Amino acid sequence: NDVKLAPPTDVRSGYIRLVKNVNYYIDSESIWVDNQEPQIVHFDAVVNLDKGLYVYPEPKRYARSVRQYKILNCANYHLTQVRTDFYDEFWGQGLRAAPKKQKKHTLSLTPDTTLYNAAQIICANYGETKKAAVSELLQASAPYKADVELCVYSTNETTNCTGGKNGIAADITTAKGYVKSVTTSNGAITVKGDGTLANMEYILQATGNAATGVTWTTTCKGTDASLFPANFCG
Repeated sequence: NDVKLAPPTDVRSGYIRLVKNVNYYIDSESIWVDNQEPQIVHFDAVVNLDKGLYVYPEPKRYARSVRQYKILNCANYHLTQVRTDFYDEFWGQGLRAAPKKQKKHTLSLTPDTTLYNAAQIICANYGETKKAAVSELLQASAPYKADVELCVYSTNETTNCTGGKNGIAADITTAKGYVKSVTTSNGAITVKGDGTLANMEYILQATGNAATGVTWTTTCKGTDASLFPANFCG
């Protein structure tokens, strides 16, 4: 038949308008992310209709809303529509029409696209640190500093306080996390960052001995040395 609907004027809790169409909502409560793929955001869009769609076995029953299951890749702004469901109540609830085949399709959300700003917002909230990374870079030298001090008290010199000698652990030459490498030579521990910290490096140098006192200097290098914590760099 032909039924005219009056879509709800007030926004239901958990739904939000982010596009020109006031009857098209993002269902905030539906949003989920798998932490193993942290830039891939799963969500439903919901449209409240202004005319019923007769898509049920019973010829008098009609849909009042549509729920579209979407996947947004925040790394490349690709948006995939996965499934479309028709519901007999507003807000994508109630009895669901029989499933139809979705021509699964993906598109790139460039700045002219209707959903571009909605995607920016979804990504800001769900699609994904630096201080914790820098802390790990600092912690990398800790075991080596301890090893070098032990060496200096035992041997009475900084010469030969080198990785793989005098109880000093071997140099780390395999990148792991934010640490590219840790090397120790003659009382100098050189730490280089990796990835986001690739432009950060520091050198901890031991000088002296028991009688003079064992002193440490910290020298920082790299274009991003400004990211080191207050008072760290000498």
